[PDB]
Amino acid sequence: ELKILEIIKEAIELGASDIHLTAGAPPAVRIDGYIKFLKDFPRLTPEDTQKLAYSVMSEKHRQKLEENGQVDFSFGVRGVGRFRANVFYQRGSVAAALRSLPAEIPEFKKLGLPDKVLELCHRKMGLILVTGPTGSGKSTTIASMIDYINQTKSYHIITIEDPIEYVFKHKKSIVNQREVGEDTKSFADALRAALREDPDVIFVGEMRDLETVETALRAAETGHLVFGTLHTNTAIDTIHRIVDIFPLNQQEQVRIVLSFILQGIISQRLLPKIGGGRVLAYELLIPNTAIRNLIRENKLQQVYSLMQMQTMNQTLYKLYKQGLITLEDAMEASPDPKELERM
Amino acid sequence: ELKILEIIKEAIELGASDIHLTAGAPPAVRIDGYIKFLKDFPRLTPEDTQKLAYSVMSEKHRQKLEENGQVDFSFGVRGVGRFRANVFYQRGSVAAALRSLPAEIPEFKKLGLPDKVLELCHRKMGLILVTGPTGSGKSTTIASMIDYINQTKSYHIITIEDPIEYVFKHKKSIVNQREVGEDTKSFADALRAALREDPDVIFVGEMRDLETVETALRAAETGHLVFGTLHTNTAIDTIHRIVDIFPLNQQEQVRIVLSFILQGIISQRLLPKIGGGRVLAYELLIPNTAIRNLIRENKLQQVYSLMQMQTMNQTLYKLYKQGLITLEDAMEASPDPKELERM
Amino acid sequence: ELKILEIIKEAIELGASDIHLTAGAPPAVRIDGYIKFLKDFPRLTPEDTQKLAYSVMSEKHRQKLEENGQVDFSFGVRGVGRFRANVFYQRGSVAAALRSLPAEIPEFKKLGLPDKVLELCHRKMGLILVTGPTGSGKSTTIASMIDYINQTKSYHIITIEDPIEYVFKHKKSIVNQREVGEDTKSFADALRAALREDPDVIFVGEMRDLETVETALRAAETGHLVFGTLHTNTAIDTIHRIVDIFPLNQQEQVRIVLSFILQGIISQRLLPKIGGGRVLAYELLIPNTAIRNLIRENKLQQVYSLMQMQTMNQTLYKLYKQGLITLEDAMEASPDPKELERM
Ligand SMILES: Nc1ncnc2c1ncn2[C@@H]1O[C@H](COP(=O)(O)OP(=O)(O)OP(=O)(O)O)[C@@H](O)[C@H]1O
Ligand SMILES: Nc1ncnc2c1ncn2[C@@H]1O[C@H](COP(=O)(O)OP(=O)(O)OP(=O)(O)O)[C@@H](O)[C@H]1O
Ligand SMILES: Nc1ncnc2c1ncn2[C@@H]1O[C@H](COP(=O)(O)OP(=O)(O)OP(=O)(O)O)[C@@H](O)[C@H]1O
Repeated sequence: ELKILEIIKEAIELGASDIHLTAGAPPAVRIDGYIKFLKDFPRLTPEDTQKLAYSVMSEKHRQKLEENGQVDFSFGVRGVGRFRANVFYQRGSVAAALRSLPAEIPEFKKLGLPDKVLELCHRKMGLILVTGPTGSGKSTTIASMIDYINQTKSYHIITIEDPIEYVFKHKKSIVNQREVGEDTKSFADALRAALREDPDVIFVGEMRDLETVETALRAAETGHLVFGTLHTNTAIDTIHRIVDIFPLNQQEQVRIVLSFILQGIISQRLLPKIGGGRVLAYELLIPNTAIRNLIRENKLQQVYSLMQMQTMNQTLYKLYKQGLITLEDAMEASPDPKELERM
Repeated sequence: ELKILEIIKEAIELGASDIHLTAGAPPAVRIDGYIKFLKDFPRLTPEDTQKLAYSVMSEKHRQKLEENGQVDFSFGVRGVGRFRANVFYQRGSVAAALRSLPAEIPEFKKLGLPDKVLELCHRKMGLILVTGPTGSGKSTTIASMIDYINQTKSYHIITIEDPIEYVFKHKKSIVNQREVGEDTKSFADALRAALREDPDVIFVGEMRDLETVETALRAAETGHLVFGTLHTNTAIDTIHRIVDIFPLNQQEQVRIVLSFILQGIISQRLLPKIGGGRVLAYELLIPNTAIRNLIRENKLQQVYSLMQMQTMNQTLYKLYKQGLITLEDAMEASPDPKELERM
Repeated sequence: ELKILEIIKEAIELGASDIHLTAGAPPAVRIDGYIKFLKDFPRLTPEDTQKLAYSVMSEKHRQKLEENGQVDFSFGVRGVGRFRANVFYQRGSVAAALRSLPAEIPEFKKLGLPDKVLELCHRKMGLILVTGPTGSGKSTTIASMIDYINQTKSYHIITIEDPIEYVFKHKKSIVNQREVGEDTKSFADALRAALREDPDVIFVGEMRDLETVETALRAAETGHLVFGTLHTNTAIDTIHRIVDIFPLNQQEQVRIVLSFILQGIISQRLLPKIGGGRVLAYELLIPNTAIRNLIRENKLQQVYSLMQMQTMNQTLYKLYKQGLITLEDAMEASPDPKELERM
């Protein structure tokens, strides 16, 4: 009956994205974004959601769920795959939200980016930034690139994540992934340890604290290729942001350094497609002879004009002329309506 | 005799709003706002108000009432309903103030708002703000809306409250309610956990600390519909307030963000009615094509002029022309007498 | 089989720079900068990388790897040499990165610097600064100089390092090396203890905190010859930097003091050579009668012009006219292209 391992069975069996456990109701499941209660077998759950949750939690997690009202952790079931779990107290009673963790890195062509992007993965050092709002394929793009390196280079890759989304098998290189909160205390002191761990590639899950970006740039300018993720929407947004989070006492020297070490920037958005509904739009900036200097001279508004690698709106039109994204979709995604409509 | 469970019996039997326990007197009761001592059965209470209070308190509550001079907690009696209890030391002796907690969410038509409000509950993401002073129906309006969603959408609703006023049954969706101080340490780290708990709707009981509003806006602009409650009196008050509690280093960018994500604002006041005495007045602002831009350009005084959804005074006149609220009632409730009197 | 001591055997046997231990894969090895998995003997490693790592760790290290997710430590195997080890948690599982520590200080002529440098090692007191980015031979140059003193002077040398790179045998003098994190708590309170330890020569591994540079300069101006290492690229960079990290309340008095006590500055870069690939370029400034005063009068841009000891670009041309470093190599290494190309 009420066995967590069997609840999971039925969830993937129905292609569920999430499962939810709360007292009053039977086990719930999110399918296509709709919550459905799998009455199938299990009946309305007693306060012994606590019993189910526990059958999955470590001892330092159960400790934690007491010290504070919630835990965020991952667990693996050999049968199927891996799962992210947030357990918490609801109405004096125990509640849980399990998520499915991706079991397979997509092929690069599957994504939507051009092959001009893959050229970044061959650069010897510098910063590769993939940005965009939560749910625009940032983690996917990175995983595709890190695994592309993994297939082709004899490197030592190190990733610092929150949480570990996709997982890597050893191939031509040797991959180590560290989860903040489980393997290490912080992005920062993990990235600091990373400098002494002989890595070829370093991947910061997120760069939200300044101290991290400060270590992230240090690494980049010291022989490493570093992958980083922001939440910005354009490329100019990105460069402006990481600069304008430093004290303006040598914020100009950030612009100098970034301009040497910034290797490429990809900003992503997932718009609805006409087939299966899933299409990626993007801004792409791989700096060259000219671009490099404009950033040093902080002439960023004039940078946009040289961009013919490809501006965000150009990606929108290209996706429209072929016939995938609609006009208003192409318009609501657009940073500036004025550049389009002209198309 | 002196049995807490029986005292409660007699209180609802007389339709009491509160019951009060203190040493010198017999158990007291608030009926229609007047304190009456139910001599009925129980006699003048000994210092063993402590005995009664305890028969209702958890162990971490009795601990707390020692560590500090008071506790605030909720407890449920299957017989009738749920009760909020504040226990504290009076004159070296134990005292208690129990409140009745609402056992049934009202129908939306019962309230007083138009059906234009219910359209908010269908919005995919953004901020729904219900404001007003304590005792203007904020919690009621929200409960009516969250339960309306609950009846019609297959969502996962999460509320973070202080305390949990109304309680929800699972219906078409799956509802989780977390009480700050019992299930979680803070609004903020509960709202932070909320982001990882796969919710469709998030409800912040109160947004008094900036850090909360900062997370609340983040959630809103990241795919969630978020319900929030202030203490402001007008809609312009509201927008001005949440903006002017951010450091003015990017306080202008709050105005930009709010204008994209602010879905509707309802400000409420409960004026005396001629029948049973209970009528709601309100200001309603659902932004559209034009309004959106005025807020970005911080032209808020000119926003008022476009409002014909409905200004606070228009609600007052409408309630008067029909014959419910008196002239001075309509005047003392009014933000500006000058707009009315002209009616 | 799986014996750490034997894994090491095979690594030096193949002339490895690093060895890497992680669960999924067999023991890895970096040869010529390429990761190769030595399937030779050991098979795919179980989570009992933990077993191997432990056979090398002290008790306060194994404690540490628990308190925090990683340790950085050194260990010695009589058979071959010494090894730097960073152990850390990867995917809930134990991972390790061992480095080879240099077993023999090079002859000074082997380096690339002129004999004008060795004259510094005979100075009675002052500051000798070797600078450059990680991997430009800073530690080598110092070790060559300290050991040169060791062979010829009856001194008491003290070094404070992070970690102890090269190790010294007692010769004509008596050498003491202290590792920050193992023998002492900090560079600073080690340098502070150094003042009371009767040393002739003091060597600060790194001078990143101001408090250190403040003690480092104190020592210099108090009878000691002090060796220090920065990350700057030019000599003017160096002097400007250490000055501009003091509060400008008496930052001018730093310029006065530095100008008395700065004995020499060497800034290094390792460019690719045509033979074995390994050649050193450098900027050299040994102040004299005139130079001393220019620094007091902060006329540093005019200092460059008097430099005919030798400017960075002059070193580049000299290495090119002989035929070692290529034009673009000489150009990309150059601080200013404009000075060269004229050659
Ligand atoms: N380029 C793409 N085209 C179509 N679908 C994609 C693409 N990238 C990702 N997806 C899908 O969309 C969902 C969200 O992707 P992903 O998690 O990579 O984005 P993200 O939220 O920016 O990353 P993160 O996990 O760091 O927040 C996933 O289920 C993924 O399979
Ligand atoms: N629209 C309304 N019309 C008439 N009576 C109402 C209305 N809304 C609430 N009431 C009644 O008035 C009292 C106060 O309502 P409520 O507690 O919702 O207001 P509030 O104090 O603003 O909310 P909160 O509990 O967050 O302070 C309740 O007893 C409720 O039944
Ligand atoms: N002058 C030189 N010429 C050729 N090779 C050198 C020279 N100096 C050092 N090397 C080699 O280059 C590598 C890096 O040298 P070293 O570690 O001294 O530089 P560094 O990184 O500046 O010092 P540190 O250990 O303080 O970071 C070593 O393997 C060393 O053998």
